[PDB]
Amino acid sequence: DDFQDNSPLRRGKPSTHNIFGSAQTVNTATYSIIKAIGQIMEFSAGESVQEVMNSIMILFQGQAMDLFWTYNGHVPSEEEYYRMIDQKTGQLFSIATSLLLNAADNEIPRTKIQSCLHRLTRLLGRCFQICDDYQNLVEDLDEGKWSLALIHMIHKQRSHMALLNVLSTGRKHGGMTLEQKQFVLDIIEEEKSLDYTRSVMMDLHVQLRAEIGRIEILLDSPNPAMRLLLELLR
Amino acid sequence: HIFFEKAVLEAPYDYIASMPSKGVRDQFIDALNDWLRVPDVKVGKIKDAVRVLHNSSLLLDDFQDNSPLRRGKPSTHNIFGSAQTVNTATYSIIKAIGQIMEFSAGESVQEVMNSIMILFQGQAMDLFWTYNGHVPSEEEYYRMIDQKTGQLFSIATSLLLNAADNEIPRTKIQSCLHRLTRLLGRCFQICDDYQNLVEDLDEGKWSLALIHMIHKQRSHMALLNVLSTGRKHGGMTLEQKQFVLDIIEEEKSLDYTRSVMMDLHVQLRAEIGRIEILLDSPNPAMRLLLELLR
Amino acid sequence: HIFFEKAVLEAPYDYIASMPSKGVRDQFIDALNDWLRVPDVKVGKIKDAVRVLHNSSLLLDDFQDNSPLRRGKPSTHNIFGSAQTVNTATYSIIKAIGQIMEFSAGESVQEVMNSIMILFQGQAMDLFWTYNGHVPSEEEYYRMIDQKTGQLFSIATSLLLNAAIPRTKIQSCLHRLTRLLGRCFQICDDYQNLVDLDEGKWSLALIHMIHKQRSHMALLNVLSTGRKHGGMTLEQKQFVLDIIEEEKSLDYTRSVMMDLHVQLRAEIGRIEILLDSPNPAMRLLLELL
Repeated sequence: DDFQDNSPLRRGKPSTHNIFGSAQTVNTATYSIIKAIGQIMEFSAGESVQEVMNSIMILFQGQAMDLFWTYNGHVPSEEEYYRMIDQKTGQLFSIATSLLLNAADNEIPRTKIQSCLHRLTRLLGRCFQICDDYQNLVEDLDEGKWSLALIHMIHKQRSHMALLNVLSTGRKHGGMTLEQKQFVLDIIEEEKSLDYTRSVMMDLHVQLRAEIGRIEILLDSPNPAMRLLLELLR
Repeated sequence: HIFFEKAVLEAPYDYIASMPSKGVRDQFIDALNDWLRVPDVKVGKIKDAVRVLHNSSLLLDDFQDNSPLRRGKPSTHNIFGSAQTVNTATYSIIKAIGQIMEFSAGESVQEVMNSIMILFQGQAMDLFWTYNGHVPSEEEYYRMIDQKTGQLFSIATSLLLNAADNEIPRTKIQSCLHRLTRLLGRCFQICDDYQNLVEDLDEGKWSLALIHMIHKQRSHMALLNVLSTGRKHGGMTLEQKQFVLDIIEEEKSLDYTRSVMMDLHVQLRAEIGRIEILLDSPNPAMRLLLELLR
Repeated sequence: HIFFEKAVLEAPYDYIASMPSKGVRDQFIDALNDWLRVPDVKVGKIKDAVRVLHNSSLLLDDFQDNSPLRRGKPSTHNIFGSAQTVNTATYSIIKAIGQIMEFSAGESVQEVMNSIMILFQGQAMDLFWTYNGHVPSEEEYYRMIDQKTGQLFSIATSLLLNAAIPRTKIQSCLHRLTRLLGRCFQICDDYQNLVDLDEGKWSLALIHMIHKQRSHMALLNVLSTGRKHGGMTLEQKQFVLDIIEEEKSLDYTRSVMMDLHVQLRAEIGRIEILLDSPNPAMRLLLELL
């Protein structure tokens, strides 16, 4: 990712692209994925592990959509964006859940809990991206990508034209500016766009709390560990 | 000295005033005259008014659509500089509005101002697509083409038809004439595209072939992805341009625009034949005019 | 549908409207109604028409000198491209004409049309003397300023006498005040910008240094041997600096402003005695400076 979405310094270390060269990092990454498939296969093959490889092939369809929009400039929808994020981030949590169940108690039914667990994973995976947005928009990503704020305004008739033409200057010139980004940041704060994502976050929490309570009655005990992860969002 | 002031402003417009345009608008006007039969005193100024608008739009295009040369001689942009050419074009239009108001004032000319404002809505769509990359539809392309070229012929007919020389009740003649005018303007664009693709204008514009092909599942992805590199680099390459030209020759693109051209001809001739039976005599000018459009 | 195609034409014009306009032409017109006393239903209309003309002119101007940032926000050149800005500026001026061609006025079509063509002559010259570096003279600078700035107020006044009880023995004594007021602004507006590279930014405090007969010929050649070989030298950067400071050209501009006033306060008085009605408004325009 830090090669396809050419990025600068990240968290104190330079991007792996500039150190070992572009051609070398690609080959090292493709090798490690195949190594991981072999470990996964090893531990178990009964119960059909043709659904743990069939669920990795999708993680590459997801990123392909994103690199086509950022390239060909096609504006996203709102429902279409939810699918793109589901394929890319949520599927990794789904793998972890789909392997634990395959060998847990060998006694529990689980028949009526398979669908329930997948419902929990989806909402948590979707949440972690929309919440991550708030930290990026308090910039440096206006070079092609599509946050939730930007998708809300370009669908609101007012000021839709202005921003669409501004971002177009970017992909033609390779980077927006240091001043125009202040213009784009100033538009967002006026129509209260950074307040429409906030009104969605407070909604998704009520869903997760309800979901666990539905699991908390299906032969289960408290989880002061699960309920301690959501507490770290003020 | 006023002789100097009036000649530094008008200097650029004189550079394309004398170029051999070889236009057809003049030939088109003298052919309707066989029907309308208006006094010669008029038929002079109208050519001298519709010509001002055409040359003015030309100055504004060879700047918007950045080109280095047009034919032989250099572009008006490179000679007089960018800043002057815009002001010279903007001023020249104001003369044309006055030269029209000069005589036509009875029949409510507010329908000759409502027919100029649209010629700028048309190019605004064009400069919005080529810039923001939005792919066109099929109906949107035909609608845009009417706004830009065909509306200029619309001015010509509405000024010719102001002289009801003791005849022409126009009760049955208003609508019928307009469809004849519309079809020829639409034709005079697509026909240029077929001669143009027998390249060098892949810097942004949207021909009929590209809009027809990107709606056929084969190579739909390929063509879309190649064009995006262009507006990012400002011109494709000498190599990448060969790829699109060979796709055209394989998916049989140069044969579907031909199959649309022959459709409008049979329709317009039917319209002229319907005009030739409505208390009128032969018009060997129109029936010889169609051959001068390739 | 159609609303889409309509909002691309009017996108740049609606963007320059949101700027913080200075707002002087909209008070000077309100002051003349004391004498003429035209109906309100027209005063609002005439103001709207003159407003679009000035905003449509400037869009061409701020582009005729490529500047990424004019004031606060980015320049229209760097948001909607360049081809879009020109093709919407052109549409706007034509639209203003059509609003004058209606009930606004019936017979004086040539009157308002001619005062629009002139506005472009005074602007073609500005572009010419900039493109060829041929610095102007004071005798022609006053021509340009009256042909480019005053030719806006003139239209505002010639339409206000077409609605309004006096007679035609007044209009000859109103155009004088306009051209004086129009000229005085450009010099004062330029003054505020003052209180190096050239690239066509004239003013009264700059055309006076190249013609001060003391050191005239010596200066006229410091500029050359330059722009086509390099920006400047290392002692010339101080040379051009200290030469202008000596005679303090900046105070000769002060003197010229003090003369229009003593003529101005006597120009309202002439009409002030023609029509037996005071003017508590023309006196308040002077609070601008």
